[PDB]
Amino acid sequence: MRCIGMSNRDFVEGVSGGSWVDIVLEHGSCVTTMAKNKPTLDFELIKTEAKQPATLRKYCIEAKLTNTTTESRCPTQGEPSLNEEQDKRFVCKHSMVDRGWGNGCGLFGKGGIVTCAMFRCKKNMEGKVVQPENLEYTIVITPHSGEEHAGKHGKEIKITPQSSITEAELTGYGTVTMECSPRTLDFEMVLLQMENKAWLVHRQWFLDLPLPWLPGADTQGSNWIQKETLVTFKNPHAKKQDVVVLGSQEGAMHTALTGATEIQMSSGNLLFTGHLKCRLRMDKLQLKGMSYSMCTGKFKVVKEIAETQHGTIVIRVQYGDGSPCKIPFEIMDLEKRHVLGRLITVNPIVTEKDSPVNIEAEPPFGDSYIIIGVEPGQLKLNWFKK
Repeated sequence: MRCIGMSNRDFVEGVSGGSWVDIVLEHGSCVTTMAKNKPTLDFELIKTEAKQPATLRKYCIEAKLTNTTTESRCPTQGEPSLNEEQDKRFVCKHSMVDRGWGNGCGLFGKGGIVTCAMFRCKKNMEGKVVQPENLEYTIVITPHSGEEHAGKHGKEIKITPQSSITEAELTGYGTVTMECSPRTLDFEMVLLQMENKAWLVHRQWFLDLPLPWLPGADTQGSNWIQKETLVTFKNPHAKKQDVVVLGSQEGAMHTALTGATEIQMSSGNLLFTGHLKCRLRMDKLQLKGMSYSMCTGKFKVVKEIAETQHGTIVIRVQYGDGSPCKIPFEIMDLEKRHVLGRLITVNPIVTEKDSPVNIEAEPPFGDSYIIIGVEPGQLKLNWFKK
């Protein structure tokens, strides 16, 4: 039903036997395939996500400062130093400040001063690089049977442009074999993540951001590069100097990303709307239910016959005199002389007594008789397709 209710639906059929059939899969669309003596199948590409893409750079957007320490020397005695100036967790600056008798020096003149503060990142963002490969497309292959629910999921399969040809098993019908190509999606770009919300941004812009950062392959999260971007050193004094950190930049960032394509995501994974080209073979598929009896009984059209968006109809029917059986469906002319139209639901069958068995069929254009059932009450339903 899902595919019948979709506006974007392609009907594909193989012009050969045992041959490959090509189909194009898109998000929000579905493809229905058919073949002589083979079940009709529905294909849909539902998910396209990058799994664990390489982290390029972590940017700190909010930090705190602690243990600020100052050291300074008198004019003439060289550049002062602090050992924490060797500790990668600190931000430091070297400057010159006036000195003299008033603050412990013999000479009046400029002296060397140095100040360091431990830098602690409190909130960061990270940009990742999505490789075309390692992208994972989810495709659902549903048997077009018409059976009911309200336990019958189509087979779900996940593939990668690097995975080999897939052999999907469809309970009851065999297996279907298919291969796909991510046939034209770009990735010199980058995906920025600001706390579970992501964006697609151009490179060299991400790399130019004036914020403290760390090479992607880090785990310490301490040795930030260019911390001065979030730190300001006030003018020094003879023996002390103040250091203040800018406020969070989450906001400056947000109202800075407006415009760039926003990217959905979940469970840490990024999601995209992919495009696939696939080829499938049905030589290993077969009809579920062949070798049954031809229902010899009655059906009551459950409700109003429905018209789909694809020149087809969906007739609900429920047995009646018999085994879980094949159904006699047949669309003929007003005279019941020749067969017209065709079934999209193939080898339609009943599993239970009082089990609405939906059936999608394609009536020819104009007038036709929809003959459901056999000789007690073969169900002649008139139909006009405009």
